[PDB]
Amino acid sequence: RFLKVKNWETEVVLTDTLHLKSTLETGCTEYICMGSIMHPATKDQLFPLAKEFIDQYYSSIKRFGSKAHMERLEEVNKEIDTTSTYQLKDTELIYGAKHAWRNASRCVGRIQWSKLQVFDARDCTTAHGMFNYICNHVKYATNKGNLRSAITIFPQRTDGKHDFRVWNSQLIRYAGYKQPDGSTLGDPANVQFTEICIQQGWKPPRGRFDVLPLLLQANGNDPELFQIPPELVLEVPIRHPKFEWFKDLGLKWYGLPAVSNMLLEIGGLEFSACPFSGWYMGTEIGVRDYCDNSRYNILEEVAKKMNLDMRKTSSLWKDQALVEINIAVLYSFQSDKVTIVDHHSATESFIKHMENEYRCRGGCPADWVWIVPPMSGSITPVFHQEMLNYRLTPSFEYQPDPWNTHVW
Amino acid sequence: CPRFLKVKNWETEVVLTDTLHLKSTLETGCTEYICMGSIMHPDVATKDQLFPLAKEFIDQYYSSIKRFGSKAHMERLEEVNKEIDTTSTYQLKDTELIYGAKHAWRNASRCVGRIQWSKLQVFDARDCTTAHGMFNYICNHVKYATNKGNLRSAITIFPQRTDGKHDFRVWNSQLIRYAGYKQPDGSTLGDPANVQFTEICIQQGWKPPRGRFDVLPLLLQANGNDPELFQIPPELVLEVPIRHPKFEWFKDLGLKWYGLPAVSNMLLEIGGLEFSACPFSGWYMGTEIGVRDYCDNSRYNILEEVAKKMNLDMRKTSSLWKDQALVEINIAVLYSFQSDKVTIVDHHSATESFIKHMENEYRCRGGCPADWVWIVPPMSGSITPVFHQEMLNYRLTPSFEYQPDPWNTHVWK
Ligand code: HEM
Ligand code: HEM
Ligand SMILES: COc1ccncc1CCCNCc1ccc2ccc(N)nc2c1
Ligand SMILES: COc1ccncc1CCCNCc1ccc2ccc(N)nc2c1
Ligand SMILES: C[C@H](O)[C@H](O)[C@H]1CNc2nc(N)[nH]c(=O)c2N1
Ligand SMILES: C[C@H](O)[C@H](O)[C@H]1CNc2nc(N)[nH]c(=O)c2N1
Ligand SMILES: [Zn+2]
Repeated sequence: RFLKVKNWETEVVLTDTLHLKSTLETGCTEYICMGSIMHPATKDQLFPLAKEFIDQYYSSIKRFGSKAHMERLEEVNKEIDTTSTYQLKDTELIYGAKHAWRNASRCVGRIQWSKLQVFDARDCTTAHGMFNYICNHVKYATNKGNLRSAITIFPQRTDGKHDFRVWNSQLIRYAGYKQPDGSTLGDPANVQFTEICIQQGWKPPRGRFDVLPLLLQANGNDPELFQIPPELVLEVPIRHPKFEWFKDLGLKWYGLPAVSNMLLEIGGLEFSACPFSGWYMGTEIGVRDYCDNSRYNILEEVAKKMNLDMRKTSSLWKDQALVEINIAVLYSFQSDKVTIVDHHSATESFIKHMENEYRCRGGCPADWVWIVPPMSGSITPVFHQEMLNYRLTPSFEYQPDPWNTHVW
Repeated sequence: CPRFLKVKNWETEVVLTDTLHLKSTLETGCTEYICMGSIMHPDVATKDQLFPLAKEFIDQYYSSIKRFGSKAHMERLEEVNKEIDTTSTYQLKDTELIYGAKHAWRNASRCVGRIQWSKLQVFDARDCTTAHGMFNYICNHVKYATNKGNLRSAITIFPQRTDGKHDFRVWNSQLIRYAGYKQPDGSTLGDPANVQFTEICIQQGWKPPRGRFDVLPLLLQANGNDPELFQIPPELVLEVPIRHPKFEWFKDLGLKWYGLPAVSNMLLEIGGLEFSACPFSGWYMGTEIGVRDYCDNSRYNILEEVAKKMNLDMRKTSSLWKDQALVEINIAVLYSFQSDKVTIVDHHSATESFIKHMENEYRCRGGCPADWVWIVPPMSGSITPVFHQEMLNYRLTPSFEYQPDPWNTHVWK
């Protein structure tokens, strides 16, 4: 059936047909919704998946059923026979990567989906090679502050025993350290990964914002450590435009968000190493990175410097401090001419994107739980936008952390 | 379905196990291939439909009072079954009605206030026959629930549906709301959410003061008859003028709100019986007023005005002038209620209490259905514990349900 979604503020109603294409499960059933749950080959499985993908690719370039299309299916089928897998054409690799992003229901940044620089790293064979490809990625994507969306794609999975993996969750992240008094220095999210780097020979500076080394695994071998050249790591000192004391908090962050632990699936093929990057929405840093209790957890300090009454929750001291921190982050990046988008601008763009997708594509899968910003929700247009969530392929998928699988 | 579903809290790493979802009775809207978790909404029962619905409820009632399989249980079952046979409906005992109403609340996945579910004053209005009588029952409800500012949660239950041509209905969406008036020039005076209903009231004979905060009259339908208008005694309507503890100018905005949120357009379903008029009330979470009522663009929409008074830079969105004024407004709301000693809860306290509630429900009940999209407050989401809490949503009965607006279905006499 055609499904409709209403915006309760504008009363705009869109009609979804695209969902009829999905075949992957969402996790919900007729009786239980799991919308807030974080996460709910063989030759024989391989061909239909390949065919599906080739089909939509030749459909997208308006040459469905053409001679190129027929030969490609023929070529692919044959290749799956003789090798138990197949290799994507470059055009297919790029199409697939862009579409994985386009289909990412949790991403509010998808208006940019077709502007993705795709780096083909499928000829890589070693961790040193991965490091080279990653440096080039970081240098290209950072672009002196004028950030550019990019993805680097390493060889696909074969037997599962020879995976390429970036062990880092992002290319650039800060270390976190367990202190004898039980507190945590730096980013608590990374304490485990940090310990692993230390154990593998990394010499930690033991500061609050130590850029972690890269830990890179090629062809199933043990991972190897590398230091990203610092001149490639763009960082922003956080200051406030009114509170001159804010710089005294000693806060900073990195300009390039570059998620490195996801799995890219295209036409049945699995790319276990596909670091991709765009640019930040301010709340990612200002709200989550800085203010989550399990992260840098800075609210109380900021509230102190702001001299707020912190004896009662109903003074909303937390909320006030939250806004000021997010003002600072936006201001700091903007002042340093580093690309960043505020949650108001981003959500507007997403709404416009949704309309585009409904018009040109018949829908847009979207995860309201993720799309709505972690502050000021209902004063952003997405809060009021009904969304339908469903899984389309190619896609980005989660995968286990490599240190729970790897044998040394 | 799997017997054990786990939910995780990503902040505390606490894992809970749900078994109560097995008792799910109705559809979510979701399927295995699509999730409708952000969709707002995703003639009478025959005898054979009614039988299993009633037994399900009666069993559940007698199980709750630890008399399952007892002589009184079996007898009650037999009496109900016989009553359905001879009349094609049945009447709930007072005990069952009370248990049912409390459980409809306990089961309301969208409600963050459910720690309170067992403290609910139930008013049995099933003897009501006229709209004047409905007015009497509603006044008594308002006065009891208001309690001079020390608010008490309550529900008043009017007669259940029979053939569908004799429904009792409160046409108001809440017992106390402010009128909205569309102007010839396209502007709106008062609350834009209430323009349609206000128009209906005026058509029915109501004379509008045409102010910004005019309490609407009650429009009350008994036994399927045309609805009738009544004015709530103003002394029964407790209100709070909004002021700010720092900004002396905030009072000059002339904002106020009423103390008692009392939703009156929902349907209560118990054991397959339908109570189409069942107004209930609790107390406010500050954000309901300060974020939604005041700052929704399609509501009072005051952000710009507050921002101007705050001398904020409003040329760029990235100044976060909106976020800044939004906090100040919510501070003002909480401060004004606490100052006038009218019960209210901030989103921090409410969400923390709900997490404790949910954990206790998981331990004593085997689950707690929760709608994350609704449970997470409309501001400062991630700095509340509910944002980090995985939830399972499903529909248990007894329950509160939406129903169509009465002016769309009413057969005018
Ligand atoms: C270009 C600017 C972009 C912006 C502003 C943006 C914004 C966001 C934000 C705020 C999230 C929520 C993540 C979180 O809260 O932790 C997200 C999720 C996501 N984004 Fe985007 N994004 C951008 C580009 C990209 C690109 C280039 C890709 C891949 C090619 C991508 C793929 C994804 C995926 C797969 C998720 C879901 C993450 C998960 O499930 O953990 N995004 N995006
Ligand atoms: C006692 C204090 C209470 C608090 C603080 C509270 C809080 C809330 C809030 C903030 C919402 C979201 C509503 C919205 O954003 O529009 C809600 C929804 C809801 N509440 Fe509660 N509530 C309380 C009492 C009650 C009572 C007494 C009942 C019924 C007996 C109830 C049943 C419901 C239902 C059925 C919804 C869903 C609303 C809808 O879908 O339109 N609540 N509650
Ligand atoms: C409940 O949430 C979690 C639980 C466990 N692990 C991780 C998570 C959140 C996962 C974080 N995903 C983080 C991400 C991914 C892609 C992005 C693309 C662009 C951008 N600016 N930011 C992104 C940020
Ligand atoms: C998408 O949202 C809508 C769209 C159309 N109509 C109505 C709505 C929202 C429905 C309003 N629900 C409003 C409500 C219900 C029960 C409550 C109980 C206690 C309390 N403090 N507040 C409540 C507030
Ligand atoms: C439990 C819940 O699903 C979890 O906290 C989600 C909620 N929504 C989110 N939304 C975004 N953008 N990022 C997140 O990490 C999360 N976390
Ligand atoms: C489209 C979306 O489902 C809709 O705006 C919902 C979102 N969550 C909500 N949550 C609460 N508490 N109240 C609401 O009215 C809504 N509206
Ligand atoms: Zn769902």
